[PDB]
Amino acid sequence: PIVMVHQCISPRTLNAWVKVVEEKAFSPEVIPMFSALSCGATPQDLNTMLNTVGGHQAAMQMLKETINEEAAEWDRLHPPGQMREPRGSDIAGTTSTLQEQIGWMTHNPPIPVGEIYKRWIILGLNKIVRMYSPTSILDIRQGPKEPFRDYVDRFYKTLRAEQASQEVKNAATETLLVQNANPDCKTILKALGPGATLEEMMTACQ
Amino acid sequence: PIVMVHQCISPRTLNAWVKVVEEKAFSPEVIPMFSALSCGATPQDLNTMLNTVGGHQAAMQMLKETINEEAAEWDRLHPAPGQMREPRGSDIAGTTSTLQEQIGWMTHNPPIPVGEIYKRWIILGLNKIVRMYSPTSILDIRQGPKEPFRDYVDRFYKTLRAETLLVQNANPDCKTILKALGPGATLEEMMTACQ
Amino acid sequence: PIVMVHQCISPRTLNAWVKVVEEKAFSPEVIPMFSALSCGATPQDLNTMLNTVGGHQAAMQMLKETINEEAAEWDRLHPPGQMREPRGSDIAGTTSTLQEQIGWMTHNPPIPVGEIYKRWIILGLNKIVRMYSPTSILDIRQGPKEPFRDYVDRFYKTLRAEQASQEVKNAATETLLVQNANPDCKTILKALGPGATLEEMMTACQ
Amino acid sequence: PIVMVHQCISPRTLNAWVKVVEEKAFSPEVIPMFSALSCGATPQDLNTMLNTVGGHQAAMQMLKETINEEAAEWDRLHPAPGQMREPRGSDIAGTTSTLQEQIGWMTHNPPIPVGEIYKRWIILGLNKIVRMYSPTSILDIRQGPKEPFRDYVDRFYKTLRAETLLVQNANPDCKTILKALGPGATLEEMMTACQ
Amino acid sequence: PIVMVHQCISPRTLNAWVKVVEEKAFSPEVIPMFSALSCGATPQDLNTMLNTVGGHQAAMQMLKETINEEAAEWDRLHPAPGQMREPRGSDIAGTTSTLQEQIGWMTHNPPIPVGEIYKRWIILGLNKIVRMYSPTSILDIRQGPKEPFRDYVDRFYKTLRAETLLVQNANPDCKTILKALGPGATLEEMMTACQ
Amino acid sequence: PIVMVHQCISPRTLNAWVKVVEEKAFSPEVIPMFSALSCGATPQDLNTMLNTVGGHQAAMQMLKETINEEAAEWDRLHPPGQMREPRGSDIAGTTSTLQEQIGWMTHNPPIPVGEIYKRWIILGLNKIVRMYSPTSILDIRQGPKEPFRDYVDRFYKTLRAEQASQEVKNAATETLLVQNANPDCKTILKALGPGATLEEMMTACQ
Ligand SMILES: CC(C)(C#Cc1ccc(-c2ccc(Cl)c3c(NS(C)(=O)=O)nn(CC(F)(F)F)c23)c([C@H](Cc2cc(F)cc(F)c2)NC(=O)Cn2nc(C(F)(F)F)c3c2C(F)(F)[C@@H]2C[C@H]32)n1)S(C)(=O)=O
Ligand SMILES: CC(C)(C#Cc1ccc(-c2ccc(Cl)c3c(NS(C)(=O)=O)nn(CC(F)(F)F)c23)c([C@H](Cc2cc(F)cc(F)c2)NC(=O)Cn2nc(C(F)(F)F)c3c2C(F)(F)[C@@H]2C[C@H]32)n1)S(C)(=O)=O
Ligand SMILES: CC(C)(C#Cc1ccc(-c2ccc(Cl)c3c(NS(C)(=O)=O)nn(CC(F)(F)F)c23)c([C@H](Cc2cc(F)cc(F)c2)NC(=O)Cn2nc(C(F)(F)F)c3c2C(F)(F)[C@@H]2C[C@H]32)n1)S(C)(=O)=O
Ligand SMILES: CC(C)(C#Cc1ccc(-c2ccc(Cl)c3c(NS(C)(=O)=O)nn(CC(F)(F)F)c23)c([C@H](Cc2cc(F)cc(F)c2)NC(=O)Cn2nc(C(F)(F)F)c3c2C(F)(F)[C@@H]2C[C@H]32)n1)S(C)(=O)=O
Ligand SMILES: CC(C)(C#Cc1ccc(-c2ccc(Cl)c3c(NS(C)(=O)=O)nn(CC(F)(F)F)c23)c([C@H](Cc2cc(F)cc(F)c2)NC(=O)Cn2nc(C(F)(F)F)c3c2C(F)(F)[C@@H]2C[C@H]32)n1)S(C)(=O)=O
Ligand SMILES: CC(C)(C#Cc1ccc(-c2ccc(Cl)c3c(NS(C)(=O)=O)nn(CC(F)(F)F)c23)c([C@H](Cc2cc(F)cc(F)c2)NC(=O)Cn2nc(C(F)(F)F)c3c2C(F)(F)[C@@H]2C[C@H]32)n1)S(C)(=O)=O
Repeated sequence: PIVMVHQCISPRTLNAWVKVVEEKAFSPEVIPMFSALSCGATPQDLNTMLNTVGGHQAAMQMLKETINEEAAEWDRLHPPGQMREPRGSDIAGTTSTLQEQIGWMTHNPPIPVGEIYKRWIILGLNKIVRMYSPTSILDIRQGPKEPFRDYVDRFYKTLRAEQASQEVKNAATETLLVQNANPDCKTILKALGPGATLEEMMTACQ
Repeated sequence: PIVMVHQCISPRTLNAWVKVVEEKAFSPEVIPMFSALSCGATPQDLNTMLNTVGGHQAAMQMLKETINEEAAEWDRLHPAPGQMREPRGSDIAGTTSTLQEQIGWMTHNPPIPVGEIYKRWIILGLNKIVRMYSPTSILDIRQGPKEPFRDYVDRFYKTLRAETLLVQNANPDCKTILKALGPGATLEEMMTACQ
Repeated sequence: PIVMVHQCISPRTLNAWVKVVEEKAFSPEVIPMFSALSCGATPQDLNTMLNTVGGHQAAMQMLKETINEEAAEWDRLHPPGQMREPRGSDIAGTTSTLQEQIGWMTHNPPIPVGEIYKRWIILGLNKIVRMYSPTSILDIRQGPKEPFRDYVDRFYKTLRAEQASQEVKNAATETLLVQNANPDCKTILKALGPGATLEEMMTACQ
Repeated sequence: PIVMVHQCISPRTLNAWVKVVEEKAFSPEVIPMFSALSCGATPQDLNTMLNTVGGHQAAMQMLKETINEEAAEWDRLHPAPGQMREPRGSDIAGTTSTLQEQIGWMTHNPPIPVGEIYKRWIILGLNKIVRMYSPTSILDIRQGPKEPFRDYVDRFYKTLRAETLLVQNANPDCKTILKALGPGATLEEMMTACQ
Repeated sequence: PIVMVHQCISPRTLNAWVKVVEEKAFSPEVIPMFSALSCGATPQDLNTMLNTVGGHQAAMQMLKETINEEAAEWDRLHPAPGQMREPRGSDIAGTTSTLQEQIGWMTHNPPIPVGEIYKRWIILGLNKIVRMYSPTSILDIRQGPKEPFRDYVDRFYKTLRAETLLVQNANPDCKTILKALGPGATLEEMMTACQ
Repeated sequence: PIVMVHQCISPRTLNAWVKVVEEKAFSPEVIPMFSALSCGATPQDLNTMLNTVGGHQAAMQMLKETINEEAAEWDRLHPPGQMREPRGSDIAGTTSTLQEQIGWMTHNPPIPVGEIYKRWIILGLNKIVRMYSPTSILDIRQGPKEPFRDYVDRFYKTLRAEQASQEVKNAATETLLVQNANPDCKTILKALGPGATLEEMMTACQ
């Protein structure tokens, strides 16, 4: 990473990333973990992290195709001894050296190729998280003997993995959460009506 | 975090927070653990920690609604090129502010401590979650007839933690001993007397 | 902690304290562990450590009442832009900010509120260690088939948890150790008489 | 390593490399792990890491023979008191050079990066080892009749990693779905279609 | 410890010492572990490490009595506002000295190294404990008739560690081989001969 | 160690050495582990590391006799307020203080007593690795149903533990490897003839 001087990847940062994917796969928390463990990363560090992912090579190829899509858009938007202009392949670290990546990231002003690449990767990880969610939000309904908290847990766990704006996800919640509570809770919830906080809803259905 | 220069979140700090929620859920010790592990945190760091919470998404939405309540109050109380702008509640929560803006606010002279402000909102929300997930009222904590007094007091204050009654809820044999001490006994004296 | 500048609690120091209490409860070694892990701690750090204690809330309330006792004694002894005088509640961190605690601890000369509070806590932990010792020293007697070393181990393990001066504890040893050895060892021990070292006693009864 | 001053190898860096070979042998992720854990390494550090590999001594001799091939090519391309001498291939590999000579080359103005050069030779050898120890050809990766498409693609690119065909090797039901998409489908579209 | 400025004891240094006593008790390797983990330690640090020893309180009282013996000898050999006072044995052991006094002695020009002095007393006591807890005399270590020579030598020097005889205590078949070598054989020659 | 100022042994370096010997004993990888974990070590650090070795006291006495041999050779070759000349016992740290060892190692120019001692120890460890190898190279022969890679693994594992020059070990390989392959592979190997790489041999016998 760049901390401005270049620094070696630490073994613990690398191991922390491998362990996250091993234990959580592509649960939504992989994205905050990747962003935090990739703080300051060069494109070379980013490629190291992705290359250490064990298995899940279908998702990694999907990630690659997302990167190629974003690099093509970068090239569309941005066609001796001096700083080169980075193309998409440079940002992805396929056609650029570490020395060039350091030069871009530490220049005044910088071309933050590490942050640009990280954005493309996170977009790819968002797609993977959506693709690998085992549930769809229309199928989350409160069981007749499921505590309301357990149902809300399942609801937002599913909604968390979908790829959409926060405002879009909130519309889905207003459309489905109370409506798919079980009969006894749904009537209590509708009696409270809109504007009830989730805290108030959970107290009323406990 | 900011320690003023910005530093990356530490991998151990990150893992420590995930592990605490994994192992203890929302027992009351999650609050001091969060406060200690979020020392110096930016709003981006704070959203990172909260986003790494596995499961418990009902609690996390409740936390989100507490943050929005506090952000709305911030906006009620606090409604140029190259100059520093005034943070809204959404800026403090990190939904409409960049990391550079957060660093700028947090390191300014004088600082707008958006990380500390957001952390206060989060801890208020965590307090609500700890209360919500406590399974028992203090009224229902009563010493069993064969329960050692120390175990009963352990359950009592563990329950109070998440929220004269100690004497009233003791079992008949110990209540008689405790009443004979007279009011004003220390807990150590009560525990010695009913040992 | 203060190391003079303030520094964040480290996750490992915090975890080390939680693990000590988890594994040892209120064995006497909790006190050296707490003192070492709380080196440089502010009252806020000290409250963080105590608040992370899992369970044992009876002891924690007893600790609280010891702190309130000491703070009341501090207040009895010690009734723009300048340094405030700390009351007992300030030292315990209930009515003081971290900024004020840093100010006291780094002042020239300092009001060492962290060390003062730590003293009150350790006094409280000493009480808890005494209260939670499962044995009393009068009940430690060498079995007819217990090796002398095992008996001495049990004797000093019990004496270690009692709350008393070192000179008082040494008086109890002179009163009880040889006297409560089993018949065969007690005669050998008395034959050596006083002034024998524990090394010499253990050789003579092995 | 050199970070320019020479530093001792870290015990965690050392253990991390031993553990990776212990747990994953020569799966393809050994290459990025070696490259990351050998950041800044001298040839002495690199020989230390390789000498700590437990077992797999056939692979290690193959690595040795790759290094000698590259060293011979270096000598083909690049054949005074107190002055700095020109490194041979054996000097870059650390068989005939001292640590002080390696430090001198690596820190000179301009530097002869013997650590980076040796690391390139080693990674070329590790690439050969990864290929040799892959048990399967991509031609033999075909979707089972009850195999979910995602599991098949997982095996496919895991196999390719160590080395239109994806469509041809899919099972009849999915191949029909994939052909109906027309050429040019993204992998995400193929995976959605055969989900 | 002092590294000169005073530093807090490290949590890992602390845990490393507790773990060593937990796992190996008072096998001889406890001595080098204590010496290494007490590098730079003040008398307060040294009392902290010793106070964290779990169990083994008979050994710890023996250690205490050794310290008092050495402290009495110190007082036999070495019997003003703002000035530095002369440390007694109790000051070196940390029973009558403050941390600031210990820091003052240890960092003075020239220093009174009370931490190193106390550490020598402690190691003398630990040596006594290692001897006391060794269960066997070297006279009772003899090679079994089916015991490989290497295992016997392992037991032999492990026993000597805690405290011609090697030849005399070997079994008849190996003793004959060793006598035929003649005196002056290295241990490697003896081990090769009786392999 | 010396990093030029003296520094305490780190607990993790020490634990890493103890764990290596615990898990690997005197497999050949003990030597690179010892050399890396002893980087910068004083003779006192080196004695600390060797003294923490659990068990294996026969090898440790053999190591001691190797050190005494090398120290005797050093003494043969190298018979107020100024720097003392180190004898072999000084280099081994038996008759020298840490202060003297620091003085030698940090002098201008240095007497690198830490590196000298480390050389003697590694020579001793080489002997121990050879002595404790459970196989001899003449006994490594490819089974009739052993994959060629498994046989080569066993061959070089055995050869790795022998104490000899690399050129000597390579002569043993040319003398024995193909010659002790099983009949079917040996004929394929001889058909390729000399100059075949091990990669080519392993492909031809797979
Ligand atoms: C080891 C080291 C020295 C290095 C490097 C290194 C250098 C560059 C690149 C790279 C980066 C971005 C793109 Cl977009 C492409 C590209 N896009 S392209 C031109 O259209 O094919 N190609 N490349 C290879 C390049 F540059 F060589 F051309 C890349 C990689 C990627 C990093 C990566 C890993 C990952 F998991 C997911 C990603 F999105 C990106 N790793 C690979 O690609 C390895 N891989 N191999 C194959 C296959 F076998 F099928 F072919 C497959 C992968 C895969 F990606 F995992 C995915 C399953 C398919 N690593 S290091 C620094 O890590 O120590
Ligand atoms: C990954 C990364 C790059 C980032 C970021 C990032 C950026 C901003 C915000 C955020 C912060 C504060 C508020 Cl108040 C809102 C808000 N309030 S609002 C406008 O009224 O909806 N919205 N946001 C999203 C924003 F900004 F996009 F709008 C936020 C988040 C939160 C952080 C957070 C996590 C948490 F657990 C509890 C919290 F209180 C806050 N995370 C999410 O919200 C994710 N999430 N998604 C849903 C879903 F919609 F599915 F139901 C749900 C959550 C949930 F919160 F967990 C809860 C279960 C419901 N993260 S990073 C820095 O972590 O690396
Ligand atoms: C989370 C965070 C932000 C903070 C803080 C924070 C701030 C202040 C204080 C505090 C400190 C000292 C005293 Cl004397 C009192 C006091 N004495 S009093 C006026 O006479 O009641 N009160 N306080 C609360 C105050 F200040 F709010 F008033 C305190 C605490 C204590 C710290 C503490 C924990 C502990 F284990 C043992 C201690 F001796 C002290 N924690 C609590 O008290 C929590 N607790 N709650 C209850 C109960 F539910 F029964 F009520 C019970 C406890 C308990 F102590 F554990 C014990 C079982 C009984 N923590 S942080 C920095 O940790 O991240
Ligand atoms: C311990 C320490 C102080 C050191 C050093 C040290 C110094 C130099 C070298 C070395 C480096 C490069 C080449 Cl190309 C040759 C070479 N090529 S050659 C002239 O044509 O034979 N020889 N050397 C030995 C040299 F220099 F002595 F000549 C080397 C090694 C290698 C490092 C290495 C390990 C590895 F796994 C794979 C590698 F590619 C390189 N280690 C060995 O070779 C050990 N080894 N032994 C044999 C045996 F002979 F038994 F079959 C075998 C190996 C083996 F390689 F593992 C492989 C299975 C065969 N280590 S340290 C710094 O680690 O602390
Ligand atoms: C907690 C903390 C704040 C502190 C401190 C603190 C301060 C001073 C001392 C101390 C040091 C040296 C000597 Cl010579 C004597 C002494 N010699 S004497 C006058 O002749 O009695 N006395 N002391 C106590 C003093 F100073 F108070 F007087 C000491 C101790 C010792 C440290 C120690 C532990 C150990 F294991 C072995 C040692 F050799 C020394 N610990 C104790 O003695 C505790 N202990 N208690 C008893 C009991 F009485 F129950 F039998 C027993 C012990 C025991 F030693 F373990 C042994 C089994 C017997 N610790 S901290 C810095 O650790 O955070
Ligand atoms: C604890 C501490 C403060 C210290 C120190 C300390 C100081 C010096 C020395 C030492 C160093 C080198 C030589 Cl050559 C001799 C020597 N050679 S000699 C004159 O011809 O006998 N003697 N010494 C002891 C000296 F100096 F005291 F004389 C040494 C040792 C050795 C270090 C060592 C350990 C090891 F494993 C292997 C080694 F090659 C060297 N440790 C011992 O020798 C302990 N030991 N004891 C016996 C026995 F019981 F049989 F006797 C046996 C050993 C043994 F070596 F393990 C081997 C099984 C036989 N340690 S510390 C810094 O570690 O914290």
